[PDB]
Amino acid sequence: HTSPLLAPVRQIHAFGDSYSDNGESQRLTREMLAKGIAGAQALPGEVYWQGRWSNGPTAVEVLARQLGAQLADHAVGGAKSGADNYYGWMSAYRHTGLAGQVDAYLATLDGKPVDGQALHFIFVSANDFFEHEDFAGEQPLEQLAGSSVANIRAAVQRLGEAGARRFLVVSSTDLSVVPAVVAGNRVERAQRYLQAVNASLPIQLAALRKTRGLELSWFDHLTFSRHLRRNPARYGLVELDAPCQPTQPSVRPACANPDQYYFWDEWHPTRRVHQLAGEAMAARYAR
Ligand SMILES: [Cl-]
Repeated sequence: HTSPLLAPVRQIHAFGDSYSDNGESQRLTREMLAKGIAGAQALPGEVYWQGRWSNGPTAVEVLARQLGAQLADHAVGGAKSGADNYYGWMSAYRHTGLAGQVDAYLATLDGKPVDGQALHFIFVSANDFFEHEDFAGEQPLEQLAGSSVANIRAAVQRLGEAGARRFLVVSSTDLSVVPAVVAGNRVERAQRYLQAVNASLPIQLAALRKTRGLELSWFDHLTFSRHLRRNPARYGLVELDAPCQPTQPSVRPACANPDQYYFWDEWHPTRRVHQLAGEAMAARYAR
């Protein structure tokens, strides 16, 4: 049986990674290139739509359109749950991890008041895992998961302390079906990591609800994806595993039917999956 709808939303502040970014990695990397920062690359690049790491709007942009809300999207492609980014060359210029996004958002308010009606959307952790796998992190995956969860909890606590009262916290995605993870033969590693994050984060959200009357909504992206992938024809999908736009080891021409694909590139869903995710997220809120 469904719960009562939550209150209407008219402002979202989004924090996170490439699954949310609507143009910050593009704006920041053009700035970094214009200033000659060492190692800077133009992100996301020439096979991506309008600075999104996809072929269309991200889920949080769809959530904002469905709710009739303005969106301030702080998310940066590559962001980890702590201070920094998968792209280590960004650190010398800006701390673009979740903790850095929160810092910058609170610094851009004077001593000014966080809007207690705004929805603070948090969607991060994938790059904690991608950086560990790609650069041979020595932390056991269960410890990496605990770090990701502690960093998310810390961001919620800091935003709450500053005045935030409403949150939407997104689970880990199904990293085990991400094309790059499958090609790397890292499926069971991804499963252990994502299950540890997803088991522990709801326990931390219960603790945080004890304080400040926080509204801490949880979106289980794994439940969402498992349902879509088990019933793909219902949603017009056909190809669940191959990227529409290959980039590894090199760029190849995009598929002709991208709205029938789950994945855009080796890491990121298509606009169609972002649309379905944002509609699923919006279903808990009144208009
Ligand atoms: Cl562009």
